[PDB]
Amino acid sequence: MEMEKEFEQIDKSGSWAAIYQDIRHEASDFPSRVAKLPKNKNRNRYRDVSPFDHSRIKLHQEDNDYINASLIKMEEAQRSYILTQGPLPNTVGHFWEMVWEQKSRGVVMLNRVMEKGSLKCAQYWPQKEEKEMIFEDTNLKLTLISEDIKSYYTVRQLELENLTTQETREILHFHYTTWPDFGVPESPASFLNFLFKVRESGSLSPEHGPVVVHCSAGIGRSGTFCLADTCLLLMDKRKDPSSVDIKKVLLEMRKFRMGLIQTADQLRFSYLAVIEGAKFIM
Ligand SMILES: CS(=O)(=O)N1C[C@H](O)[C@H]2C[C@@H]1CC[C@H]2O
Repeated sequence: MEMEKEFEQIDKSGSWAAIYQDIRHEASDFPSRVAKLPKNKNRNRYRDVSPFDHSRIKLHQEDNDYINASLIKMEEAQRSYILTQGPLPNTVGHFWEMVWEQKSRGVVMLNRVMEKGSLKCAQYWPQKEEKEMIFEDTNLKLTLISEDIKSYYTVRQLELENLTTQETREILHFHYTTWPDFGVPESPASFLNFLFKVRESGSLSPEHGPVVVHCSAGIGRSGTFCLADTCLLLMDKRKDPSSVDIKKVLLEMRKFRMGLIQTADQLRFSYLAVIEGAKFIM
């Protein structure tokens, strides 16, 4: 079926939970043996969210190459994404090592450091220009260059230096700051505006490594971001845009990381975002 009228048909019939459970039943199951090794317990935030072995990102290190991060490669859309958990106190150096090694331009953050009165990720970037951060375990230096605070999101320019080689690179930090503590946003308008700002920066384009996108677990809000982006690109590329099937795209993405889209409300919100976004594109 088309999207916008499939949407009204699920609303009128109140069957979002049943649609979402079908997706959960059909989703891929692949091994995640490296994630579950005892030496990696303090590298995982949640025991039930792990990268698959076949798609995990490897650190360029011989001691321990493990990080909780996955490469989502979308062949028809010609887009790739790295989805990862919010960094932990003992993985902030690994996080920036990955950004460096994978040649990423942008980092997309969809959570606040504290939500619901608890810490959802480490404070992994510097908050003042004159107070830079040094990660001794991976030999990187990170400096805040500039910060632009807007009503729904903040953009930061950061400088990452590889202290071994003295090479430097400019990284863009895109921080969506207004996702509610509970539920999903009422309108997709600010989320779509944010997606378009990430696109306009070059951070999603083939001349750079994959964008790094995270929330707390790296599957819910993060899944919504890449699902909406890929569906909109396919609608632009194809002769028949109504042939794009958001459930089939989501199942394709779940071949590369488990659990993408965590609730039926996030699934409904993803439909809403693609529907509204397809009208603005033209
Ligand atoms: C009722 S439903 O399955 O169609 N679905 C929508 C409804 O508004 C409730 C409960 C469920 C999931 C999200 C929430 O908004």
